[PDB]
Amino acid sequence: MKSMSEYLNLLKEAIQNVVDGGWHETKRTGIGKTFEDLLEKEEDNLDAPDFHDIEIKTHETAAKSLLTLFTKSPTNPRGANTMLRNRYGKKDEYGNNILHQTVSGNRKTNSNSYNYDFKIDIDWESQVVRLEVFDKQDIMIDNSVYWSFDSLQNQLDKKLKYIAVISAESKIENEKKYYKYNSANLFTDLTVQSLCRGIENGDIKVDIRIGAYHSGKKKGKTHDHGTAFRINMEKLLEYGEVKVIV
Ligand SMILES: [Cl-]
Ligand SMILES: [Cl-]
Repeated sequence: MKSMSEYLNLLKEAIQNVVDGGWHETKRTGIGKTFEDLLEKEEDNLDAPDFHDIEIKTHETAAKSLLTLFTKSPTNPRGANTMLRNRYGKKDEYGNNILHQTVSGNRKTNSNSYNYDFKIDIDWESQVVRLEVFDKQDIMIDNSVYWSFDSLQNQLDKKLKYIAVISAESKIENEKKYYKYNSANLFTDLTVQSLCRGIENGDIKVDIRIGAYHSGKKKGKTHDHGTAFRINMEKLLEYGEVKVIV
């Protein structure tokens, strides 16, 4: 009756074998990198495809880490990032407008470096995530800029990777160092609904970083690698689908 992802079956097996393998010798970041080494050895033992691009951190290191889930420019309007920088941004060294601001869904921003404040609001009925813009007199002057839920879903589908948050014991025996892994929390999915709840809760941030080229034929024009959707790595265990392997 039961079915599951073939790849996930192998990855879980590999992680289960590392955890159940007791003390592992290492030449030591040490806890995570040793885990990465052992996982690499499981590819051969399982004749599995590569378990590459899985980020490995301890709970301790995860708590200090900020993960970018993906980058993505607004769905609407066309040329939104150019409007935002020119209208609401500030002049840089070179006389070109830029907008660099972290925005959340629980509070408005309050930066003294810009003449506008920002908040994310989830328009659940229209299935869009809106950027609200306020002037310093608390007037909400614009909520036209948005990301569709489908666009965000597509980013998640294309860009999400597995992550394992782990812990271990260590010891020294006969001048040699060993780690023994307690467990692994394997993050496997994040839904658009959970993403949007996380923005509302103040746990997921939207990092707008819209620059301008200073020279060349593109001088003065928008330089933007995409608005980044970011979350503390421990915090991701609140929102994601997570398998505990012990
Ligand atoms: Cl070993
Ligand atoms: Cl066990």
